Amino acid sequence: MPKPINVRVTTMDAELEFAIQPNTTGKQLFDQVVKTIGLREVWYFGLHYVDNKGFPTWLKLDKKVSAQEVRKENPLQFKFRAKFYPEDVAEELIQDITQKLFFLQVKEGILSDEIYCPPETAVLLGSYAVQAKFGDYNKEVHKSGYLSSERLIPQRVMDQHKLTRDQWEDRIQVWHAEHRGMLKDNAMLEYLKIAQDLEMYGINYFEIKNKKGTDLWLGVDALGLNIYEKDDKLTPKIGFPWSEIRNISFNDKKFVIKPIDKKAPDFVFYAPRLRINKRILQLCMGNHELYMRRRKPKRITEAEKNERVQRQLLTLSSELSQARDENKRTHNDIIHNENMRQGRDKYKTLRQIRQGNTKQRIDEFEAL
Repeated sequence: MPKPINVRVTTMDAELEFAIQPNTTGKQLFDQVVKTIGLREVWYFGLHYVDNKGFPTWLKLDKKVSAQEVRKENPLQFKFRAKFYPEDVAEELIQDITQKLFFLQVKEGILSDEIYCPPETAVLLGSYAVQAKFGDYNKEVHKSGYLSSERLIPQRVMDQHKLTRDQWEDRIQVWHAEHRGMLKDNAMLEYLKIAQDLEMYGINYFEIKNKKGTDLWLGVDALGLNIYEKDDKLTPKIGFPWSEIRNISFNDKKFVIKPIDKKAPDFVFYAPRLRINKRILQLCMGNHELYMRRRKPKRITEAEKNERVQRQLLTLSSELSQARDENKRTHNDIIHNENMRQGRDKYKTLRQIRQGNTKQRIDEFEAL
């Protein structure tokens, strides 16, 4: 008789465990997961794991699980996570559950400093996260030390100020108090609205080279493709929006991006590993497809569209500058600050780097 396969899948805040048959496909597994947690916006998510060669991988849904070399272990371990991000969370996300999972996943990336976040923004987000978890601030309940166990802000942010842990608690509490009245769902959504303007938000980075062999980063996201210089992941230098892209493919380390303008030249770049190249290609195709479905079935920051959030950031900057230990800032801080000095934000930069012809942009790519 067919022996059942034990599988364990974790979401950002839940653990699921069930048995599947040897002939179970990824789709069958996937559907069981989403059905259990009540999630229907399935297009964003996937089952992530690490195969028996130590490689991070997304499960194929049209393919039996016991055929994709998942580690021979009991149970099989999967992580249910977002593989794709909406273009604008405020316009797209529908379900509380979907919002929450995005919120948790993005927050994890901020707190671990995988996603760069400037001090004031980090503090504010942390205060929205507190609201999301504890609800309304209550002096009777949330006495001094109620945040002591919390991972509130990135460690980098603490290092560059003259505040102690105890003092950071105080700071966040104050802003927690400002959010009084905000429902937890709305807290999480506001968290995402702010986070999505971050330079590194929603971006997968990959090491690539141009013709002459310059080490560069490729950035793949919901908006299009970005090119970065090797030491600056915050500021893309060249951009191609999905709207200018017709087709993505690769062959032996050579990527070829075909244009919608048949008169334009192909965008061509190089990437070393085959395993990595596969995931690059999936991320491009998936993001490209979602982009199209939104359009045929000038972005501004949250701060600029939400005067209340704008005032909060500004007030934060005021409170913090007096505690700022400037010779303790990191490389990304310094980069972010120069960008700000130049009057840049995520969307102004994207418009800037998308200027000119395809040929023109392809040429400066090679010149890098």
